[PDB]
Amino acid sequence: EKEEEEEEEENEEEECAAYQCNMEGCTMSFSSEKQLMLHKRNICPIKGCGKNFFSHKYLVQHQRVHSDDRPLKCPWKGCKMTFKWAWSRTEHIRVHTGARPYVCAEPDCGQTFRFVSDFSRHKRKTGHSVK
Amino acid sequence: EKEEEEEEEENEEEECAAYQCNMEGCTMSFSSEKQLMLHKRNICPIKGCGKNFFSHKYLVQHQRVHSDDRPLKCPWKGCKMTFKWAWSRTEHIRVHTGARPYVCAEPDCGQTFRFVSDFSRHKRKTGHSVK
DNA sequence: CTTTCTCTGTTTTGTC
DNA sequence: GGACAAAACAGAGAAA
DNA sequence: CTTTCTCTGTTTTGTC
DNA sequence: GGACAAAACAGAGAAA
Ligand SMILES: [Zn+2]
Ligand SMILES: [Zn+2]
Ligand SMILES: [Zn+2]
Ligand SMILES: [Zn+2]
Ligand SMILES: [Zn+2]
Ligand SMILES: [Zn+2]
Ligand SMILES: [Zn+2]
Ligand SMILES: [Zn+2]
Repeated sequence: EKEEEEEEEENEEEECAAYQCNMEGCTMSFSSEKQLMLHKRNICPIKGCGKNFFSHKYLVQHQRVHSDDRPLKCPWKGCKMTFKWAWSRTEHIRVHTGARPYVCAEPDCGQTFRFVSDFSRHKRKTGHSVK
Repeated sequence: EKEEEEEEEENEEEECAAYQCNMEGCTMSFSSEKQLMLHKRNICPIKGCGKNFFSHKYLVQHQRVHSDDRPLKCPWKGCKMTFKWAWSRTEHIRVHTGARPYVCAEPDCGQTFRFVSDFSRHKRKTGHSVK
């Protein structure tokens, strides 16, 4: 009874693998009943992933980590950098412009930061600009 | 009512965050009720991960991807390579030895392979040594 | 340990 | 209040 | 598209 | 048959 697939039928009810999803405008189809069952409950079925997600709409957006293509480009002349995610692009451009948009509001401290993660870390460590 | 933490008490029942796990010999403690609740049901609570797992015992072994340390070493003289996982080390050593342990059993084909993933792919594409 | 920078799951903001 | 999509955050974490 | 090689969640194997 | 840990697999996927 144990085999590679669920194409040969068991004594159950109307089987032939599975395909399409719905979930209010989900236009994507897994190639298995187990895969679409996971997709339906906000889990990435791709082998090796298996991540839970809060939003079903993001589960579709998540799939780009599994694709090898990088649509977003850096617009600076000699710069070949590419991205899958908009935020990476936004912060990367600062490397060219030199900008340091984040400014600690705590009055003693006057530190500026280029990237938000450095800014979040400064506040988490010092307690500046917090509460 | 919405805040950073669950240290200030609500009107519920015996609260003060959470800590230790059990699950038959799980000697690891999350620093939150939400984190340990996820751990208990085979989900990695670390932020950005959120992967489901089949075995609870592996959930502990999984945590090494989040640590930056690489205990396993390559024993060849000038080779600085290091690993977190035993299988990576085993297959990597073949680069030095030259070995090609995988041999297609299909009679016409006589192809050898160094790494198991190349061997699995050959069989999946050709249907050699399958069924 | 540091600094610099990218990745990505969730939260916040902006427009209707 | 509600969509819903765009942007931003807040970590994780790779590289030097 | 290719080849070469590493990562890691699950399965298989080996020892008791 | 059952532990349980060690090894191996089977993809994914990064690099050239
Ligand atoms: Zn869907
Ligand atoms: Zn995924
Ligand atoms: Zn650039
Ligand atoms: Zn400050
Ligand atoms: Zn546990
Ligand atoms: Zn994890
Ligand atoms: Zn080596
Ligand atoms: Zn073959």
